[PDB]
Amino acid sequence: DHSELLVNTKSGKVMGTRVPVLSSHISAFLGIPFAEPPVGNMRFRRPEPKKPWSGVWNASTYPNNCQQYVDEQFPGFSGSEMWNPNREMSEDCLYLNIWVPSPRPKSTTVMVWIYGGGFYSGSSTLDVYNGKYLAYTEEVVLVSLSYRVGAFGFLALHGSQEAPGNVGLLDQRMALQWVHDNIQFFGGDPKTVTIFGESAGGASVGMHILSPGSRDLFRRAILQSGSPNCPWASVSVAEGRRRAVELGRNLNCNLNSDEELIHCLREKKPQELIDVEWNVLPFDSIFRFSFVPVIDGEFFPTSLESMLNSGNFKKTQILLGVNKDEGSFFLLYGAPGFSKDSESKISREDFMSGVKLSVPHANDLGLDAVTLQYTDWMDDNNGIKNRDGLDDIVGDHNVICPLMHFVNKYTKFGNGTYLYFFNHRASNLVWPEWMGVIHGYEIEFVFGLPLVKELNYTAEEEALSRRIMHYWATFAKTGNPNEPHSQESKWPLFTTKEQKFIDLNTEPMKVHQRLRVQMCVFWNQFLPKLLNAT
Amino acid sequence: DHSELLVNTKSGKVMGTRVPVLSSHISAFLGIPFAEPPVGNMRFRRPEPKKPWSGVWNASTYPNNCQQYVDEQFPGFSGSEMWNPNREMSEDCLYLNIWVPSPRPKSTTVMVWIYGGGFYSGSSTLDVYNGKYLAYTEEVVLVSLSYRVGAFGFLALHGSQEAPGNVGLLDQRMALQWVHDNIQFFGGDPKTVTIFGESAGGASVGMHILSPGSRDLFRRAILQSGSPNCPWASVSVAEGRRRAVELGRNLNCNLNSDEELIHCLREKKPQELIDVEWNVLPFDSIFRFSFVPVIDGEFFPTSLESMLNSGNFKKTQILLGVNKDEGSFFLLYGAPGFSKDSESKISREDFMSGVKLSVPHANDLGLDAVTLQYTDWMDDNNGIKNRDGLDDIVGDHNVICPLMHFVNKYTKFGNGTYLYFFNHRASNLVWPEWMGVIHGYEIEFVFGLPLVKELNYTAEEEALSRRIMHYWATFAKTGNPNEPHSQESKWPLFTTKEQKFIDLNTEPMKVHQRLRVQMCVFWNQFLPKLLNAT
Ligand SMILES: *[C@@H]1O[C@H](CO)[C@@H](O[C@@H]2O[C@H](CO)[C@@H](O)[C@H](O)[C@H]2NC(C)=O)[C@H](O)[C@H]1NC(C)=O
Ligand SMILES: *[C@@H]1O[C@H](CO)[C@@H](O[C@@H]2O[C@H](CO)[C@@H](O)[C@H](O)[C@H]2NC(C)=O)[C@H](O)[C@H]1NC(C)=O
Ligand SMILES: *[C@@H]1O[C@H](CO)[C@@H](O[C@@H]2O[C@H](CO)[C@@H](O)[C@H](O)[C@H]2NC(C)=O)[C@H](O)[C@H]1NC(C)=O
Ligand SMILES: *[C@@H]1O[C@H](CO)[C@@H](O[C@@H]2O[C@H](CO)[C@@H](O)[C@H](O)[C@H]2NC(C)=O)[C@H](O)[C@H]1NC(C)=O
Ligand SMILES: *[C@@H]1O[C@H](CO)[C@@H](O)[C@H](O)[C@H]1NC(C)=O
Ligand SMILES: *[C@@H]1O[C@H](CO)[C@@H](O)[C@H](O)[C@H]1NC(C)=O
Repeated sequence: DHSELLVNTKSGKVMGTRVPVLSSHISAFLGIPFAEPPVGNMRFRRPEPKKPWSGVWNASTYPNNCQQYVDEQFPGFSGSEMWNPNREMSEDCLYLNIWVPSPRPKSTTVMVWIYGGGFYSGSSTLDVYNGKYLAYTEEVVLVSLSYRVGAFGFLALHGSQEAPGNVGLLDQRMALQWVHDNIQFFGGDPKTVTIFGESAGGASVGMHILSPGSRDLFRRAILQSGSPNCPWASVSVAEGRRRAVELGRNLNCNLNSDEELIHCLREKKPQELIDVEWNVLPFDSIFRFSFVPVIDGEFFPTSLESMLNSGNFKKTQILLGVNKDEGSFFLLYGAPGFSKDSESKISREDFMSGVKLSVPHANDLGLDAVTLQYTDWMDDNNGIKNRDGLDDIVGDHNVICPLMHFVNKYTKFGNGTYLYFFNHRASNLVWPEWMGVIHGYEIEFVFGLPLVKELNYTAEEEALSRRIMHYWATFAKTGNPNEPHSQESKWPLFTTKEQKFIDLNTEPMKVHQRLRVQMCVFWNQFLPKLLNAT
Repeated sequence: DHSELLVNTKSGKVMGTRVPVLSSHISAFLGIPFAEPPVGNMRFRRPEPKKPWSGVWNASTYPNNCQQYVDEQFPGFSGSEMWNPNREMSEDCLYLNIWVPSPRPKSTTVMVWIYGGGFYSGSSTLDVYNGKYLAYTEEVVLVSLSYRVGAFGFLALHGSQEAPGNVGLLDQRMALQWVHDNIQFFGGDPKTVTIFGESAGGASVGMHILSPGSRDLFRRAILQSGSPNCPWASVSVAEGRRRAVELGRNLNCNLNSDEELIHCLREKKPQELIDVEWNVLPFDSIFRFSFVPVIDGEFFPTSLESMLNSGNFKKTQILLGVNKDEGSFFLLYGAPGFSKDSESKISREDFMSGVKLSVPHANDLGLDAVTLQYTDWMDDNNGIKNRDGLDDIVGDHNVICPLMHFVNKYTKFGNGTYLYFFNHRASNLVWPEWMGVIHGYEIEFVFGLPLVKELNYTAEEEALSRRIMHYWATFAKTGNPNEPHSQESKWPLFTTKEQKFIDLNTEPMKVHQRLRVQMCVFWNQFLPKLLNAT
């Protein structure tokens, strides 16, 4: 006992590993367990704290990834595979990873990354999530947590103690509880913890901001291209229950009682559930996953919207934003006429089915309303305009406008909001041009991959990435992304009245106001009133 | 018998008068009667052909103007008074005026002007309608007709033979019948007659294009800032009847039967009806007149829309268009916050009541839909943007979009359509700047007033006016406003597929396509579907 890679925690001793980083080295503790393996009769159950172990836990290699659907649309294509599980998949997947500056800090800023993946996929071990560039460059202790996705993490039979719903959010919470209790031994300050995540991870961050049972475990938050109120991020208990039985219906399950259904589902091998999980969503849409958080009355006391209206949430500072072309990925994967290798010019016909796919809960009138809002009537048959119009529709409706709604509601009660719009397309992007500044592609800059030359980024991209990493880290440490007395351009606070935000790219910073207001007033105010009335 | 000012017609002989024009002279026959005086028991009745007279009818001075509301909002202001009656008003007002080139033509092009005035006002004798500049410059026989307006011309008790409705349209028709029968003696060609009018006059022209009983009396048509389908231009028989009894209710009338009501109304002096006529419209709106054409099953066989859809109308060539700021006059006179001498910056509050006033038949959802379509959300509190947005709303909804609807329907079955957008603001306009290119102000150029120097127009304005007068006259004569083999820029035909139109101003001609499509798809397609659904 006593060496830089050896850390003693309230759960037992762990042994890290030295890792190289930009010509220096840091410590890494990978695969530390924070919960009991959720296997056997534990499948679908709330997680349990990991029982302490004696001896030294070997924390030198990445853990297994949770059972999930694996994307095979482009076998060999790095653009899609960099998001697939890079470790063996297993239900025994509740571990976290920590990158620690060398020599070990005494009490420094802590950042906990929550991965995205639409609540049905995701891994903490992905190369784009490697925490070392950030820990090393910003001197922050970097944590990577994990959580059950799909049915494993979200099957919901409300009322049952065996499959209550939201267990994957509870998994995250448990990891946050562990960091709270032990990050000090790794030299991290448990009083200055910032949770950040992208897409479902950004939504998760917001759900922890809302949930009373989570608010006390962290200090501040960063949300990237995701909000807890996103339309794809949560369902009612009635709906969860319906999907859970439909899932049992696909696996030839006895459906007479929750106990019967649950018993059957715990019997199936993981892959059996994954093979049929896309058959349960009851309507056709851009998004085809069924298992997500439920508004249960516990993790979420009431509707997300009423909580937002009344200020029922953690008041603190937040930093959040979106990418310019949030919708392109979803279209590529779920809308007809979009392909990876063509320019995907869209027939006015494929355009109409595209909007239906995008606003599945709309009636005809609402479908017309969306169509009119996004159509250039002077040139309604332009295939590129139809393609980009659909890109905007999907991005606005599912990511950007829900986030602008969240930010405007939050700012009214919060203690400081910083908003960004990332619109720099990476020079080395392997995805087609028509996709633009793609959902997910700001992550590589948040994690500093552009500082690794072999990755072929440009010099200005390495500069953008350092500016970004420093904004994230300065904000996590102080609640402001700006250097006190620096002489760099200032990222202003987003306020209720001015609603300022900054672009995030390679050119001189520029401040703007009311990010996509024209479209978001339509999605957040008009369209809903239209559908409630009609 | 035999002299240039003496003309013998099937109704008797008439004696004209020589009139000076741009340093030359022409003949003018003013105040020729085409119907019996619609007085006494004839009030509200269909007109009767004028009984032939013996002797010579003195046609040297302007006739009386029909009984109408007189605008007194700006006593002394020439801008409003140039539209008021300039002759004594009288129920005995069914006369027409003819300007004839000297020496008398043998068989030349004839143009018949139908005045506008919202179906409650208007005179054929106005100085802006003086036919001499056009007759002289284009060698056309120019006719000016007249017709009863207000209750006198439109009180409608459908089913009654005493007050059937549309008598003012019948008045026009009778004048067209007279021109058809006698214009040859004045040297005009009855085979080449073009009816043209502005605002209610443009609507009238279109109603004659629709009405079977009128189609045979003319060859082609020009419509200026008015369409028969304008929302202010017609009512149902049920509604006409309701307004007629409400009118009787304001004059203490026995309301037990049509005969009783009608008897009472024929008893009142003209001014008694005019004094209370603005009290009958049942809702608050920008427009406050109640007496207009009725869809009666006779003059109009069926709904204007079904007639348009099925091609039930005269197939021929049409020339029509709008002014850029069709809505400013209506706002000045009927919306709060608009004044002749201020810039009329509009409070976001005065903006909301403005839209309600403008789309009186809309529910809340429809009111929101209009508001969203015209609001710049980046700068929603800009008083000039609110002022101009309202200008557009009123102009689009009441003049421009109804006309684009008419033109697109007509062109499908017609034999040639020419479309214009007049956007030149007269250099000498006496109305405030905020009003822009005002509804009604293209008339002075159609009638060639800019050729009279003392009127203080610029040299290019005299040029624009000659180009316009020549387009109107060439089109009336041939059905094409262009000179066969000229080398001037070509005004293209408006076709179903390309929808081309030209700007009409002092700069080199410019061709555009789909005049205000973005807004008109909203007013002609979306808003209606929205209100039918909700
Ligand atoms: C965030 O919260 C802090 C403290 O709750 C705010 O600072 C206080 O500001 C008020 C009025 O400006 C003063 O009366 C207090 O003395 C301040 N307290 C401290 C510790 O400075 C701060 O303004 C809030 N920031 C935002 C952006 O809402
Ligand atoms: C950085 O750019 C180089 C230059 O093209 C990439 O190298 C090519 O990679 C493909 C696939 O591995 C090979 O078929 C070619 O032979 C390589 N060409 C050269 C000139 O080396 C390299 O893959 C890029 N780096 C990364 C991490 O993508
Ligand atoms: C207007 O109508 C005329 C005649 O009804 C059209 O001219 C005819 O065009 C067709 C096909 O182009 C020919 O078969 C006939 O020989 C033509 N008749 C004459 C007298 O030329 C004319 O094309 C129509 N114009 C528009 C714009 O619809
Ligand atoms: C053309 O412009 C002249 C120049 O201002 C106008 O003349 C003025 O008219 C007002 C009202 O009649 C008088 O009070 C001024 O004394 C006139 N000034 C001059 C210098 O003559 C004239 O009215 C305009 N013509 C028309 C038809 O409006
Ligand atoms: C930890 O695991 C790695 C690889 O599995 C191995 O090389 C190393 O020796 C292990 N250390 C201990 C103390 O077991
Ligand atoms: C016609 O009327 C005008 C004015 O009313 C008069 O000067 C003229 O002499 C009249 N002519 C005849 C023949 O009555």
